[PDB]
Amino acid sequence: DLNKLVKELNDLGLTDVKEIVYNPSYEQLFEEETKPGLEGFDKGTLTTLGAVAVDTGIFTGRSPKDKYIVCDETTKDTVWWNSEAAKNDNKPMTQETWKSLRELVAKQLSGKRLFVVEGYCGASEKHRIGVRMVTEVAWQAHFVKNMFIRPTDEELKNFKADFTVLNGAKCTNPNWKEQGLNSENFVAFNITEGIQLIGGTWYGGEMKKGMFSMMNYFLPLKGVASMHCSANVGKDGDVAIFFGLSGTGKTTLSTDPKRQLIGDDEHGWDESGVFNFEGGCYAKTINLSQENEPDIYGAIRRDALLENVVVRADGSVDFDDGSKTENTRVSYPIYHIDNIVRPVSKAGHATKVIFLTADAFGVLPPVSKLTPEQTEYYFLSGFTAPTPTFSACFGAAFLSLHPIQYADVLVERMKASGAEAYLVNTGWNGTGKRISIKDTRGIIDAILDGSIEKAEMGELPIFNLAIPKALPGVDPAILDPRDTYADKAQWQVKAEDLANRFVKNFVKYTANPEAAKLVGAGPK
Ligand SMILES: *SC[C@@H](O)[C@H](O)CS(=O)(=O)[O-]
Ligand SMILES: [Mn+2]
Repeated sequence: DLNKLVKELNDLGLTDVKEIVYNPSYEQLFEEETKPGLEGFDKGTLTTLGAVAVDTGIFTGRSPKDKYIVCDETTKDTVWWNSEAAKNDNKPMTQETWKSLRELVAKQLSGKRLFVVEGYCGASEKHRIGVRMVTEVAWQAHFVKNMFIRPTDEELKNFKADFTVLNGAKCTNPNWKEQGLNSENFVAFNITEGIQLIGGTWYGGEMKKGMFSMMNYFLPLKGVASMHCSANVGKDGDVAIFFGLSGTGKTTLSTDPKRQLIGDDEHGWDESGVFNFEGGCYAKTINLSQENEPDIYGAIRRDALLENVVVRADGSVDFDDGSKTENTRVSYPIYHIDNIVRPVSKAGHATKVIFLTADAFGVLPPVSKLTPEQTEYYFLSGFTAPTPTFSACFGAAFLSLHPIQYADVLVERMKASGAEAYLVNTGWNGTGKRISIKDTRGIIDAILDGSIEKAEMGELPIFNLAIPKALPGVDPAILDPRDTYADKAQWQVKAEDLANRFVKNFVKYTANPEAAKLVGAGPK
């Protein structure tokens, strides 16, 4: 089977291929990462935790300015290209420049020992993409073994590489200026050929988010939702999905001993149900505490891969040290976490969709039940905060299609399963402080158990949001945010301000005529 592999690599441009370490075991990868003689960023370091640690150099996070998608007959009219109307990272690359870069990476990966790992992006039998990653660095192969779904031996016998990632991190492009690119580095995608090239950056995330961006292209075009969310399932099979930017409490509210975790970051929703795209977790570790983060900490053992953490002379890890970067990370296969769905990360249809937001303006209700149109409007807005952040579809950096396409397919799936969407503000109110964890958990409990659907509803002005008048165990005095203000004028002025920010933010999305129709569902 290696012969067929070498041939396929040869067809991509790689020549003089030496030994290929094909789908190595975790034990083999561990030894490869720590063998004597490794130089540069290839080198893994042994830690007191039994987990290997590596560094990534210059790039310790994604490089959106270096992201490109090839402009061709397939993508011309389908990709949500960057434009003056709405700036984004989908920058067009000519076929000529792509050819030059593919040849450059193929040359970088020629004449040497290679690691090749095959895995699936998507737990769905019908919508998964078979990913093959080729690298000259063992730990990069380990990252892919962790983050994508690990095929069974039977599945590998019939494995089809729908997308190939050629990782040429050691390679940089000195022709960039003349080619009109951003820098000597590049993270490029050719949708027609099914290839992602990585040059110059060693950040692990480029591999994970590259395929996420590709799932975000292929799935919605086939009517399958592609989402940046977490998802869990209850004892009775009830599925809920949670959306929310950093600081909204997504991780905590998605954690429940009574519910199994489907996934924490990337999911699809097809005719059968909700499925994780990934086979592992890529978690932030800065200031990580065993007491504060027991689950993540316990997963950091052999087979986890630490990235950019400070490792002392004795092998101990100083998780509080952000000297290399504040974005320290660790990746690990999902089974390093206990309360998860097994042996495949998927379940049935979602019936509860929760949009979390931390409103620093103290205007939005702790919980609102949205209409279908509002669900699309607030999904496109992706608001959280007072300094506001608006990230379309809670994942602007990975949107290969227009935000409205993700919103439309999400609502179509919701309509088919009778799902309801709720906007939950885990942020502030008239008290000047954030809502209590007791009240937010009570709110999430009422959404999951359906009691919110039995509540009498009122309506908040300006945003025209349906709000419950009472929920089991939740303080009724906070449900209408106006009630937490002694002077309802403070609310009024801040609401008009926040409303204005939503309306101004939305203009750029109106460049798409379908999204333009949603203005009426937004605040007035
Ligand atoms: S960036 C790729 C480039 O460094 C290339 O591998 C150099 S060569 O092997 O001398 O052609
Ligand atoms: Mn993410």
